[PDB]
Amino acid sequence: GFLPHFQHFATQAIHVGQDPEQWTSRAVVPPISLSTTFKQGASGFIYSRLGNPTRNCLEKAVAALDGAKYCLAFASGMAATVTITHLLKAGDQIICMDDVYGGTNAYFRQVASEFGLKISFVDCSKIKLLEAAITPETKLVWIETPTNPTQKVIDIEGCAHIVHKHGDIILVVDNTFMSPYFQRPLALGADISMYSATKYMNGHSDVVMGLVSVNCESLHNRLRFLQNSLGAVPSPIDCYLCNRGLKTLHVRMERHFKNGMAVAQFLESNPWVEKVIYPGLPSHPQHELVKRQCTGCGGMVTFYIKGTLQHAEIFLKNLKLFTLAVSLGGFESLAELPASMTHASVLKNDRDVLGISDTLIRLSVGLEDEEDLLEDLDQALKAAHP
Amino acid sequence: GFLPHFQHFATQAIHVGQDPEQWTSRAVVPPISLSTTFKQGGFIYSRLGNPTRNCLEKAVAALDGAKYCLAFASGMAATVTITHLLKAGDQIICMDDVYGGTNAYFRQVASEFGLKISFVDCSKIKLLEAAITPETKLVWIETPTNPTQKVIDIEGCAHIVHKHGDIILVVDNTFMSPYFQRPLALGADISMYSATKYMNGHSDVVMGLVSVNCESLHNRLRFLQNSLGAVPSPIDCYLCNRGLKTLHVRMERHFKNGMAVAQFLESNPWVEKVIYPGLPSHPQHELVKRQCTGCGGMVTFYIKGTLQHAEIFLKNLKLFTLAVSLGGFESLAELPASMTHASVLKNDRDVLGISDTLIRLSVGLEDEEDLLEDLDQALKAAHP
Amino acid sequence: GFLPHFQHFATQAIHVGQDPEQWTSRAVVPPISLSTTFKQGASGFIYSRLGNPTRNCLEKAVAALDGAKYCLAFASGMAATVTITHLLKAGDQIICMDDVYGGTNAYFRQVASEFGLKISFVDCSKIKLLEAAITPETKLVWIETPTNPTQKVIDIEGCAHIVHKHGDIILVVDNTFMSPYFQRPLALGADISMYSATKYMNGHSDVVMGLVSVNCESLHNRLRFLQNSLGAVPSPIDCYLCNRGLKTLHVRMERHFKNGMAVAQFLESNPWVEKVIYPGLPSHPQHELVKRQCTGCGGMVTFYIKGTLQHAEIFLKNLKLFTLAVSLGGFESLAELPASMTHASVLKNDRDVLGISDTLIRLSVGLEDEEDLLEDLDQALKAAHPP
Amino acid sequence: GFLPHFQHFATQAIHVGQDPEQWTSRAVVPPISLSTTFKQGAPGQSGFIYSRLGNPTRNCLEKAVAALDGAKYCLAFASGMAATVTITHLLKAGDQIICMDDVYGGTNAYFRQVASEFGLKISFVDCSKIKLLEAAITPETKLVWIETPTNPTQKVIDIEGCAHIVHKHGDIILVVDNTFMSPYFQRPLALGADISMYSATKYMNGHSDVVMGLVSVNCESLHNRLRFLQNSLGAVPSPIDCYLCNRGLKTLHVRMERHFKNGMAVAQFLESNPWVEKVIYPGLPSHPQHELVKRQCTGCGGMVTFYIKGTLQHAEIFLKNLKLFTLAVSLGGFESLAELPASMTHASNDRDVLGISDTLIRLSVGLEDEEDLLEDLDQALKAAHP
Repeated sequence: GFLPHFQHFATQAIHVGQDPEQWTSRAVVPPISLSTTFKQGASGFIYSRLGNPTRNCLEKAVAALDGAKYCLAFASGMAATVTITHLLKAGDQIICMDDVYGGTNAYFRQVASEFGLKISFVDCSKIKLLEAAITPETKLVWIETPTNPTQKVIDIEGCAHIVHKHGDIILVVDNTFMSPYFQRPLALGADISMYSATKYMNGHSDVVMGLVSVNCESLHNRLRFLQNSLGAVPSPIDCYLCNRGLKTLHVRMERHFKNGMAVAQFLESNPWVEKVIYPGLPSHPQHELVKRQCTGCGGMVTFYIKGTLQHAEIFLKNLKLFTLAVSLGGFESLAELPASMTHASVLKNDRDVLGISDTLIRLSVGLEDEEDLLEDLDQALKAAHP
Repeated sequence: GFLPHFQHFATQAIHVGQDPEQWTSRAVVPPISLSTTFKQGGFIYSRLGNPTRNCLEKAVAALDGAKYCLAFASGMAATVTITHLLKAGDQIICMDDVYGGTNAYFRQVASEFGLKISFVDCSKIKLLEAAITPETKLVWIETPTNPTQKVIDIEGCAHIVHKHGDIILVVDNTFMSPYFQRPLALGADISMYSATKYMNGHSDVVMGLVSVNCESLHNRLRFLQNSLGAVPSPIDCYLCNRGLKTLHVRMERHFKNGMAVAQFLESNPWVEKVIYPGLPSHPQHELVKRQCTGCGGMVTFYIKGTLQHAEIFLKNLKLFTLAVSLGGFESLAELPASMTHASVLKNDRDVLGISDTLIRLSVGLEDEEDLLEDLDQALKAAHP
Repeated sequence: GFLPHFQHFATQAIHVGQDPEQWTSRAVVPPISLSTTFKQGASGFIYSRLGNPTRNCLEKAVAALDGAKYCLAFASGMAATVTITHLLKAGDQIICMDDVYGGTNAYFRQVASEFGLKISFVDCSKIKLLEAAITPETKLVWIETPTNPTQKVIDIEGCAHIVHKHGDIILVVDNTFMSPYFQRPLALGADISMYSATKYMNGHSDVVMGLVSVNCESLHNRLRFLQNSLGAVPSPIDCYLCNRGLKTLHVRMERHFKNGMAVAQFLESNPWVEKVIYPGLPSHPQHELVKRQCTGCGGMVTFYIKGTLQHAEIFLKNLKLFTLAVSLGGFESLAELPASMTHASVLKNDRDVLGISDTLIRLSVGLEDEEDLLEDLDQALKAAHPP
Repeated sequence: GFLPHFQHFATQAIHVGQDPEQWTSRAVVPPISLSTTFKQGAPGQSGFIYSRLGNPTRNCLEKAVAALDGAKYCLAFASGMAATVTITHLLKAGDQIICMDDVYGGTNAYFRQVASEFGLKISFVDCSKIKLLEAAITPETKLVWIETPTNPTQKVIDIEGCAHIVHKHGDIILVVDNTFMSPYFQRPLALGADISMYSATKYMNGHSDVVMGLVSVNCESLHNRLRFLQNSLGAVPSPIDCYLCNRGLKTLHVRMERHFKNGMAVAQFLESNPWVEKVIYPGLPSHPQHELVKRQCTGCGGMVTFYIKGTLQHAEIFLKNLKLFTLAVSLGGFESLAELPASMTHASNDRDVLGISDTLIRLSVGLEDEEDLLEDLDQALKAAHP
């Protein structure tokens, strides 16, 4: 019994921001407005970076999908993370989940720390290791559930409760892995629902984009100021392409759910898999939390292969359908070894504590036929452990 | 007697980065690679690097006489990335007349993170030496400035800044384009552009560009490009690279039309003053000819009268469009005190000269005849 | 109990033509090659119109989806039709299904007939009104099942059986309403599987394109010659966008089927609806033939409203989710009155024979929430027929 | 003394069809409208029906091109070829077509191998020599197709003279393929032609990234028929291509002026080169119709044709030593292209009834530096006869 699916999601995803009354042509699809400037002083558009129709339409839609009042689009998820951090000042403290996306973790420790920001990496899954790390100078808590790539799950409503009792602290949930179709962090008390739209949101492996949804007025005004002032904004063509991808987010995420579950169950009953981590599986440590907190699950399946890296690498090389590549969340199935690839930027003593061993494989389960996905995992595991 | 034109500019703009042998199809125009990811067994992730963006960066670097070039989601984004080169405790010296957003970012955002910001008239070369501090690591100048178009001796300024310590000198070369000015050849460390303006030139791309020669400076900037992620879309990269192929022939037409407009306006009885680098009446005109191969289409002038006459003039224009931004093929007109520089403080505006009658024009590529008559009829309307 | 779903459809739609090894970057998604020309004499590309990477990738993938060896992309579904007709010559005869897309009807009747082509409109569901409409001059049989908009269904294998006994005649099936996820005319004996990719194929209401899939080697060579010779070619960017929509065709069509079924069922038990025409409903005259010929059904639901033209307009003007507009097959629900809009080009006495009356309404059911779609239809019918 | 330049070309190329009042946003650049269909029957609604029938971005482009041709109407097409095919759909079974002896290979092939199979009689006539034409004109002639200058021997046809002759025989259409000159240098309609047709793929777009055709017209009935055939045959261009092509028009005037400047220098350098037998270029006085060119044109494009001395093996080793000129098909871009038509454009024994010998080389002179282009030609000819 997961959370019941969010009402009107498919309808809002297809229609919010797409009202044909906005355009003199009454086009059913909003036009791509490339114009950098607009004629004045003879609607309310001045300069593309400060706001432009195609981006605004996508922002109105993504907000609705999050159940938020406002949304801001960015040139990437990374740029969305950097813009949020600019909400602070020198002397403030940032608490970050210990297992996050490599670049998020790389940004905080190598860049944000150089500008008077203190950053502490804390296992926020564990209840009051978090409150032990909170001080009166904490201003931002950055959690990511499920985590990348070990997919630890955080009680958002509980973690929000811990966070909001210490004055003004912004809780951010990086919702990249689940999409708002499966999880609505703002409904669970978080202050900011943030996405790398590069993944599931656009869903078509052809747009680098970030998204930031928010309810609080002042938080929005400050974020909105920073969107114009820092200029890390997306192309209107990319905004159009992402809005296009959104129109199928509901049917894609449900197919990701069905294929991901099938893959996860196959891996768990397989004689050559040590362990499977999938929030939809009962064997997941927080599976009951997931069902209370989500309406389903994406196609991110993480597992440990038996043996050493020699077997992990023969497995990847023998895949004929999964593509050995970085990134996730598209229609095509991707496989990757985080020790060498996506989390190679995190140093190894932090790899051993989070669990990113050399046998940890991350799968992005795509929209191909479940038959073909299992058979290629079958054949490729038999070649690795023959 | 301007500087001689940069050799091979047209040939490099059209061919650098555009080699057909990069692609299996041997296409003469580089394809637009939208793919975010790449199959592994030298591209990893689109934000990290992708063909279409790399071809544009290679081509821009050639136009700047640079070894390296980085592309960004906007001019503003490029500035933010450049400022991320520093650390808490550093000091920044900025031109007192700078693009409003540059002004706003330094004064309202960067100062929040342990960076000291000082606004200094770098046109006067001795106020810069007084401002330079052992904690100064970045000097951000714009020449010509926006919108009063003060001109700075780039080479002389570079001598001052580089004589002691590790200090980066950045020249925002938006108003000129690398076809008319090469800050790196004059001693700047970074040649930066809002490509949204002249570089792309077609009023349909938001983009920034950063060109550099120092290899250690490039390694830090490249790290920040990937780490901060203010990256441009590959399709925008394509369109900008498409715009570049006509930069030489547009900038030449921008020069001819801008000089025509500037000369007309100065002999017009309803105009109190004209500021155009190509005019001998410009305070630094001889410096410009020593520093530049020509001039762009940016003409600013003061209309006679009050804010009322400035408005009547702007509302009677029929070819110039009342709009923000600059550097397109379309002629644009704007009142900076109400529009692009309302973010700048009022008593900073009246010391800068940005009064109620200061008008900035972005002369486009329309027929010179039509542009001159549009200005004539509109000035007559403002002063019946 | 429909035909079992075609095997490997999703896998082929996502991967065929999309092999990273084609590109020096090994990009997972093929780049968009705009270049009109290519460097020679240092690649089998000369000039964009004869062929180009982005278009070729799309043609290879569509062919896989059609179970075909070849495919040809065109600037529009209309342009595909025009190109196919150029296969003929002066003196030949064309047999066209009597209920077709308005533009197909008008091109044969107003344009092709002026160039030595004879056009006969025939009910090919009646398997001879077809047989001696065939003459020794018959070179092309053009059918479209289900028809637009009365959605009559033709036995393709049976029709193909008749057509290929009389020598060298080409049977074309406009498979727009079904897409290759639900129906494979080539597997059923047609010579050509033709599409208005503008509809379900692309599915995102932002691309005008036609597709032509074929097996016969000589037939392909003549079509490939004409694609280059007539130049009705699609833009590489449109080729890219259509290939992008193809990646979700299977999940899209499945939701179209479930929503379209629900809309059709709601309408049939509704007291203000005279008659529903939906191939998935047991009430359709060829419902059983459909389940033997197809793996499912699209979102096109046609019905008759009780009353007169006034009620049809009141209903249409009161829809708040369905958009009163032309075309079909996208993610958004559409509604339209063929007599006044899409089939106003076919003559008025030919619409009363086909049943295209002033009360006939055609729905293109999209991918919104079923609940919201049924309540829009409910509310809009009550407005036309209040208590 | 060329024709004086057309009077508002640059202004109209930039503003005609670009009016920001068309859009709710007052964007100064027209949005790209992809939408295939448009909402109908709203309160107070008369607009757009279906993208193929017409759409904003295409309409803005057609308005702009028409202004550049001095025409009342323009129609855009998927390709120059599609424009040709659409134009001949104006006829019927039994009509006759007169076509220039030397035309583009595709135009030539379409009439012989396709249009003739549908009750259309095709006669190829040297229309430069005044009176093989009315010797060819019958009461069944309905369309005369000329192309001046020709591809690639660049014969020049008196358009006004040829139009005067043709219009003496009642109902008969004169069509001029204005690809090589562009409306910047030659206006067929002001010279008496009925249709001005382009392969916009070439100079119009001028960026080698768009395949497109254009036909501009003044006569009401000719336009109405042509407009019907546009929607009926559906050989329409993408709105994105329509956008890109209109974007390209904005620099057409400064591009063609640099093409003229570089083409002239290239033609003059080649003619006084010891390894060049003959140069054909309408700008040079040595051209047979140079005086006619100045009477009907405002200048000249960058197409330079010449014969190299020796024959084949020496003709192509010149092409292999070009390192700025690219060996490739097509023309009219910012790029410099070189090509041998006997093997490439007209490899499809009319080789020397046309004069298209084995030693004929066609150059498309780009917008690179004149210095580099001549040095590339000099070096490649020094390598030609070392």
